[PDB]
Amino acid sequence: DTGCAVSWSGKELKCGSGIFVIDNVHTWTEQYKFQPESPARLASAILNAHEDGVCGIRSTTRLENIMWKQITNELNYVLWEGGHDLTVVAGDVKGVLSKGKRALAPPFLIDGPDTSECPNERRAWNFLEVEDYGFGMFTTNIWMKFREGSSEVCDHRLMSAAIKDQKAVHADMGYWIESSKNQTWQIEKASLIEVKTCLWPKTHTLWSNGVLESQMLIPKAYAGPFSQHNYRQGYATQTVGPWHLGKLEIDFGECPGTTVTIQEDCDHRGPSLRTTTASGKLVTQWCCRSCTMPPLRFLGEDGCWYGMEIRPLSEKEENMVKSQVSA
Amino acid sequence: DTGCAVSWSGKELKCGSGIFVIDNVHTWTEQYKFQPESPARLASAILNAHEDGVCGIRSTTRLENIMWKQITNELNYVLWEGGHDLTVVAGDVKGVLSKGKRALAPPFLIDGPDTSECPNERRAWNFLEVEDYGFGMFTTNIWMKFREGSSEVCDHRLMSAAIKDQKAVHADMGYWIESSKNQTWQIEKASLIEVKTCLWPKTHTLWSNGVLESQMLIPKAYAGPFSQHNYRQGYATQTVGPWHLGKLEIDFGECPGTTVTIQEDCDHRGPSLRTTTASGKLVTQWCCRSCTMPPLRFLGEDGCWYGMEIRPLSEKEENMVKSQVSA
Amino acid sequence: DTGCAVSWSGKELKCGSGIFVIDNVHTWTEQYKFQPESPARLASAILNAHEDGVCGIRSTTRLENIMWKQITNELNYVLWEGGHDLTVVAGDVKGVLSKGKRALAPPVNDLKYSWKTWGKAKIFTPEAKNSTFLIDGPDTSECPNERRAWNFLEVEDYGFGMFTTNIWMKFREGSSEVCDHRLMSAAIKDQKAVHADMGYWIESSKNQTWQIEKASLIEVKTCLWPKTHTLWSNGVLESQMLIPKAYAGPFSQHNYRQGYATQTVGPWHLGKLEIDFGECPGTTVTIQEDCDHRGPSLRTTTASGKLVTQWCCRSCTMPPLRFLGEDGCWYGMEIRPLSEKEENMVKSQVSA
Amino acid sequence: DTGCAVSWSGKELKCGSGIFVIDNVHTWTEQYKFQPESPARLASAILNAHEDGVCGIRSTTRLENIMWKQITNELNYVLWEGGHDLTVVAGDVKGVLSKGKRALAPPVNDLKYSWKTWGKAKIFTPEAKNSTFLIDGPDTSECPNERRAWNFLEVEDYGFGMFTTNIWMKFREGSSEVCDHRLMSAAIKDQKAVHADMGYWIESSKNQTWQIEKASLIEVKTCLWPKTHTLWSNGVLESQMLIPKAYAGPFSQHNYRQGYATQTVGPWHLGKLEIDFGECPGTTVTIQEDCDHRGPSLRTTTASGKLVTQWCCRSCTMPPLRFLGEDGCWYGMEIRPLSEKEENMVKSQVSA
Amino acid sequence: DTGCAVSWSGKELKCGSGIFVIDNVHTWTEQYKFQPESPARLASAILNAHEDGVCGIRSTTRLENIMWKQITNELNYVLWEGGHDLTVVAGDVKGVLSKGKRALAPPVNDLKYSWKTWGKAKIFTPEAKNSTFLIDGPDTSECPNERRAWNFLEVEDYGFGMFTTNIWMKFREGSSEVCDHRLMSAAIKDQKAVHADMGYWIESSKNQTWQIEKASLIEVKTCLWPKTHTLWSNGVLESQMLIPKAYAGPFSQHNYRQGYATQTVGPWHLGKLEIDFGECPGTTVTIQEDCDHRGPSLRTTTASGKLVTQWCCRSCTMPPLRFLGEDGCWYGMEIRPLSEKEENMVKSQVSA
Amino acid sequence: DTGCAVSWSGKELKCGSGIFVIDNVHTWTEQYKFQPESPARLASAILNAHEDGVCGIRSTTRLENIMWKQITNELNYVLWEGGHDLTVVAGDVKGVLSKGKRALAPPVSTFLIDGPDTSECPNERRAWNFLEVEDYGFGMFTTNIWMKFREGSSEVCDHRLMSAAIKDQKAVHADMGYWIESSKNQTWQIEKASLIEVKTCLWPKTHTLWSNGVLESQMLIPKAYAGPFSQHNYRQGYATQTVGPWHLGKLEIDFGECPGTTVTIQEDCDHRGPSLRTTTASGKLVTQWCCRSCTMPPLRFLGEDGCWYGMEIRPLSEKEENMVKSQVSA
Repeated sequence: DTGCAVSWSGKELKCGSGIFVIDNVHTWTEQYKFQPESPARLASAILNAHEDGVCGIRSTTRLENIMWKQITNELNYVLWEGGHDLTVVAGDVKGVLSKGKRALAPPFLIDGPDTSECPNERRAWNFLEVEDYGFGMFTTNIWMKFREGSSEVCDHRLMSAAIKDQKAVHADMGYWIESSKNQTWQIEKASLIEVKTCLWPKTHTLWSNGVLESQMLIPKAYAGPFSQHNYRQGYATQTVGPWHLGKLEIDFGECPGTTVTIQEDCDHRGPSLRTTTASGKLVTQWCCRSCTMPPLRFLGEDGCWYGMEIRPLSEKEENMVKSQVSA
Repeated sequence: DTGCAVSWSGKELKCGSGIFVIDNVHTWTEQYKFQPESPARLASAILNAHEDGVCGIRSTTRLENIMWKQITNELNYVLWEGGHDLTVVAGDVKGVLSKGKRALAPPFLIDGPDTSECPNERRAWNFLEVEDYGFGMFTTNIWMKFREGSSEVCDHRLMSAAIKDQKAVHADMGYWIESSKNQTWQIEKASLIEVKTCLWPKTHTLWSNGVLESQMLIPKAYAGPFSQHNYRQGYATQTVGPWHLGKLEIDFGECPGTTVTIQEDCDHRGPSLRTTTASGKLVTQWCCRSCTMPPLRFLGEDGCWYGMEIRPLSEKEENMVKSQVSA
Repeated sequence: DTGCAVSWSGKELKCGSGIFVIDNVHTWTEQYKFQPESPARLASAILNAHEDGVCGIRSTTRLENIMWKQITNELNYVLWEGGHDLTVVAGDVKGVLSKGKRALAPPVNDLKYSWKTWGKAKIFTPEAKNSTFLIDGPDTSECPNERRAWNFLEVEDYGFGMFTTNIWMKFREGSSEVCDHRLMSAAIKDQKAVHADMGYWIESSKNQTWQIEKASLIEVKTCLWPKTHTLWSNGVLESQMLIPKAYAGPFSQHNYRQGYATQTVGPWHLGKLEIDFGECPGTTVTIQEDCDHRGPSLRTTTASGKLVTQWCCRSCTMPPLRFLGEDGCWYGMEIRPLSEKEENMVKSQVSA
Repeated sequence: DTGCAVSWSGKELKCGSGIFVIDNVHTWTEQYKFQPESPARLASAILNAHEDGVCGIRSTTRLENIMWKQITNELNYVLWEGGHDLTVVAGDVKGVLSKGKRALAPPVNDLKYSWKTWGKAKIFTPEAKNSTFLIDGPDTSECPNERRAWNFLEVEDYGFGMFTTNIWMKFREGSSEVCDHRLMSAAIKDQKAVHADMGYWIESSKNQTWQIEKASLIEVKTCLWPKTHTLWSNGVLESQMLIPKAYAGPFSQHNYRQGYATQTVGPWHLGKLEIDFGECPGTTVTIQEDCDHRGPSLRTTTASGKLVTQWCCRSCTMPPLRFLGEDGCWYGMEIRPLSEKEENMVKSQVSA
Repeated sequence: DTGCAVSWSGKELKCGSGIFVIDNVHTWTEQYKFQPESPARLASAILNAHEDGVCGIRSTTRLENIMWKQITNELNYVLWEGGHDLTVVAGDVKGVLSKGKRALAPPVNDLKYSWKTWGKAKIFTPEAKNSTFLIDGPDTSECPNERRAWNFLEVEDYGFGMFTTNIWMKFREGSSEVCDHRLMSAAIKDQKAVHADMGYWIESSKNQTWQIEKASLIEVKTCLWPKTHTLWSNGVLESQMLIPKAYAGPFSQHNYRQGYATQTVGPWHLGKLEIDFGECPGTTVTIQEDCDHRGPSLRTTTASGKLVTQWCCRSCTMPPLRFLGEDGCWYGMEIRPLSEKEENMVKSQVSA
Repeated sequence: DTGCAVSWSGKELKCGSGIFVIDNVHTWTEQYKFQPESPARLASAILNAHEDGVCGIRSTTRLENIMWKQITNELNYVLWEGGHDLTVVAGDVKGVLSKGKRALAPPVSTFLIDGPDTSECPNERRAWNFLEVEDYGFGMFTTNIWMKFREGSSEVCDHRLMSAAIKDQKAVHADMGYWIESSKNQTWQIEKASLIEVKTCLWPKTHTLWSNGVLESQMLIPKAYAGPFSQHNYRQGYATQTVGPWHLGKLEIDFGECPGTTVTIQEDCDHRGPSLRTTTASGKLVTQWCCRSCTMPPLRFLGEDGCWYGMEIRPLSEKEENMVKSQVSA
């Protein structure tokens, strides 16, 4: 990568050759697009998979559900060409991109809700692999292929990680986790356009030694890096965080029109709650036992949430908005 | 770091925001210049250390030596204005940058050849740290300051690391260690302008878990990353390599006129040997027990060196140039 | 601003930090995009304005009309799903951006809507309810400018990117007639000045005297240029500004040309304009003391289509003031026709 | 100025053509070089001035003093080659760049010389004495400032390059107290303004109000800032400008800070300065009504070497105004010491 | 052209002022875009030409075909609103851009209209009435090339921008068979030469001799390369230019190769080409004295898919000349096959 | 080359790959440095040249004189170790770079390197144009060029250091010491020229634009002074300037009026003749000149010692006997 870039402070301009890790969540251009292996090959894979007894697939990335929705009509036309008694529908997914326990062997509900006629316990998932990139400036494709065997680790050809001076980052096409040092290394921001379930490979992780699986702010089950940069002092793993929203924004600030204070006689740690009631009233009193300020805050689409270690003070959690993931 | 950069393939020009890790071991111009604090503090500290029982300092990087040789005259002038009987001699660096055992506290031969009159056990080392960065495009300055404590770890504000697709790198002002994926994550090349002895911080290290201190080609003693990218198949730690040459260019290949054949029977592991004898005869046949081709190849001021596994089968060790470092 | 540039003469390349004032009229890229607050806030504000008696909205910038046009459908959908009797109609801007006399107050106790962003699956509400909130359009009598809202938005931050960048707007806390200062700029260096804006680009230079030389106007505003963004704004007479103060002209002495006065009755009814000093194709102007006084601006092509060749001014300076538009070529108030019977020529529609 | 730049937030990359005002105090490269008229013309002008009664020259900028300390040997050689008694002496700048009251006129009857460029390793003509021409130097009585030449050079054109660039000078056609406008700049955009020249950098910003925030001065001048290069020049009161009008301070309302008045007795004798708002290391300032009136600026350390810890202000606004000089840290004219006593401290060496 | 560039070896960086000849064939994204004069003028010219016998237009470059195809709608709008019946159809280009014998003359009068730009006031214009003005298209017989316009436009000036720039075209005053010099380039430095164009990129180099090394054509013109833009244009024989003069080949000694002559019967019917010296995949070429005479170029693969492997040349110098078209890999006129015979293989459509 | 550049009008910023011809007279950096082969080969070559008659050498470019000055000291402390009685004497360049009729050969009572015109070692026994480039250094803040011996005699300048480019309506013929600019204003003709030195070799025709149909009596810069053999080297109304102020060295050819002087077009004037200066020997300015069939603005030569006119512009209100003329071979 040969080019120039101004520093974060904006007082120097440096040119040379190296590795340039670019934010792909804020693309500055058109979003990437996946390309299938072959039109007929995917049809044969679907045929022999449904012969093997699978009722569809689950998308691992939000850039693959788009491809499936694009090519479902052509695939169904190819199916009807051979007189096959099978139908494929490309649904939509909002929230966590749930994990399927099956795969797609090389040579039928796609995505959608938690249908009881096709449980996730036998639906294919995480069977693609990048093999080429291409060219272009305002638009670039991605050519995908099949995976040879079982793997629950996210594809590493779309990921990145870098550190320089006092600022690290763990980036892929749907995640952007930022870290910085102010007397200690801790996470400061995290922009999530999707919620995955595959594992972050340890070959693309900084500071991967001596990490407890309970200290990671982003849980290991939600493609959180196995790093000590994925850590905030005074908090624990947000297993029951508002991960059902889909798009999230992890920030350490204050939700508008609300105050948080530190009290020793506070409630314990449990499911996360929203700063608004079931009807639309605003709660303005919260407290934590041992948290550090500013408090953890998930800026969702429907409102503004807090972490698992923060509890309301002028409201009762019996009648509030509470996270729906393993409550 | 906002800017634009052309990709490795050269068919794509991508612009955006992120982190740009640039090669300083190979930059168009001298990009950085260490700048001291003041001629007063750096004279009172030197004097107080002199009555404290030290006889000099060892430089940690090859820019600190230039910094000392650029202000030794001002230090002498200030000290002589202070009315004392102390003289600082700003020497040079010969090969490896050995470490001292003392330090300078914030409120006299410097560098030079190893002299028993002023041993390393009575000498300071690694007492400076980065305070801020400067402005500019070609002649940026870096500001130094004293360390409150003591540490064997290198300064983390001068180091970097990045990974994208299948390409890793660990970089600082004098190191450029590249890695790549070809059926395995293993080292590809290295370019060492200097040879340090501090420890690479684990906050700037990719893939830091499950690492044994016997597989890293660059030893932990000589500031080699504690990473699994610092690895090559069939080799081990190069503790008796040509680290006395200073500048080095590690690469995998074959020097002209030579040939390596792998045979368990080959001589066991031993110190590295140059490809030319003292007279200048070109040895044209080597062997290794369990290495892997292409073989390890150190290139410096002496032309060609091989690793600790590539032994000569058509030559004896009676007249061979061997590594200066002893075990 | 950190970057590099090549000087006006083209023989130097300087890199550093400072302020870079870029021509946004000739953008080199795609235009900026105004992004409003939220479907719930705007719908509540419009509903409360209609309750108060506000009849409509007059746009302040040509970039705001596009935002209103793109959000009108979502506003109508929200106003219908809320169970209200109101429909929003967005027109088009033709000519001068007229000035309203009212404003929208910030909304309290906002309405209810699903998302926070703009753009989702919706339905087309029927054009009905017998109560319309007109946005822009022609000058009518059922909805006069005395009951229309004007200049009630302001920037709260900028976006990111190089080709397409978004600008996020909010509500003004008070009421003012001054243009928003977060979209304006001005610079001077050596012997060249500029007063920039999103739709204004006034150029000035020194040739034995500081005076205006060029002006590109892709819109005709009616707010006031803030004096914090004005160069050389002391001892300024309102009768000498080439661009009138009532059309967002800078209150500066760089907005001046020798021999000319304020162009109050110029061809401002066109919208887009290109002010420059030269000769229209096929015409000539001569200095004559017997020429009559100044009046409304006139076009060099009559209604039928013939060309007027001979012109003369009284005490103007050459080259003459010239306006370029889609209609044709115009002259300033001081240049008068000498050859074609001025009771036979097209004149400016601006009030005399 | 065609080029590319990134915004202050670093989130945008905007390319285009306009005016780029770059910092030259922190110039990222080598400084500009001033190139005079010619060895024959300067000698003629100096001889005519000496005949008229001008005893010396007082510089206006540091870049001109560097120019004068580079051509003295060639000027002396040219003077000696004509066969007349005069010796040119070049001094140094120590403090404020004072001002003279005479000037050098464009000389007719040019002297005799063959070369045009400067510098060919000439000989050192021995000082003839009995007649001297002093340039800069300490303030003496033999050649007082009332009989010195000042502000008689101006730019004619810039040079070329990226690192080393030359500026070509020429004699003025008259006498003026205003600084040369071809070395000055000013810009504003969004909520950031700046007034810049070759030795000044006055940055201003908006935070609930427009006021000065920083000022880097590597020289102290005495000419007047031209009002053609000044933003917001109306309604300016000379008693409210932070940087005084007598020290080339802009006649602008951006050159203003709330709670402070003009700093006429500030530490200008130092030369290089750094105006900032904050507390000097180890000191505290409290706003209490029982405080002394204004007075000369004082240093935080006594001449013995003791640091005064407590200071008090009457009606100013925090953070306090603070000057950064070569020797130490200074306060403004409103911050009075209550810990120590004024009479036992170092005050401003400038006259009241 | 002030800017910085990295040398050929990539180990350096140089900045300065001069002329930068940039490749417009492999340039990421399209960088230039033709702009016509006006809808009213073009329709008037079309009428005044159809009144004289002209029944179509042949394009000169492939950037003009795009302009014709994107502006052929407002022309029909003007013709339909004028009342006079005439329809314009814009086809595509096949192979070589053939040459016409007519030209559009500038209009004397004009047709009434209300716009000076393109992209407004169109419905469908649903009228043809068998009075067709055919722009480009296939080689028909109703309107032959002997009665069809060609090479009547020239560049007025260039536009502004970084990624896409507009080129403003205007009508020529007189007929000419030479290509427009204002869109061409040529540069030589050290041992590298190039003859650049909007669709041509011809490279030359020295390695013991000055001869062509690599050409890259995305179109095949028929005008003449001007000699003012040609390097080393003396002592040139028309029988030795590798690219023929009739195909806009430079009249230069850099357009030369040892052992080869003019390729008049080469594969010039493929449009895009890549002239190189080497072997098509899976073929061997040798030199034998008993080979037959010269002939048309032949593709390596028969229509059935038979890859001929044995080829020979009588006086050529290896590596052999080859063409890389869309269909397959070709050879030059001097390379005849030892296997098969020129009776059951595809020849070159170009013939006399 | 690969990079970005802003066009002449300043309205565009085009990036890509191609050939960038850069002005080397106005370098933006420090000038190139010639580097010889080795301190031993040159000594053998000069010794063998002095053996058979060659009494000296003449420089071809201004950059070769610098190299000879830098290397002569090492070349003279190598001539006494072998006992050979020969001491090389360096020198400076003033005026044109005169030609030589000999040439050193690759190696297997004084030597004069440049200087004034001395009958002790005439140009007919002086080597000239025997060095050529082998590779470059082309970058920032420093540049080096490595030279090597030339095989055969040649009167053509070394083509490695030359360039030429044309785009749109502007052409240029560049060099390490030449910068000739052409432009199209209703016709193609020369516009400017910045000769930091005057050479006497021939401009190669491989680096020349529009080389067909060229007359040797119309080239404004003569072909004997390394003028391009092109039709861009032409100005209407003027012929070849065989007798001009070439003895100055540095020149700047431009078209205009020298300060305080006026030139008109009348037919009652003297015919073509040597170029004259605008000031007399005493230093009195002349204000009236006239040309027979020239075109305006008039041809003007700018030197370090004054301002000159072309051969077709003669004075009228003064007598040429009191004027300083060009000191070249008429």
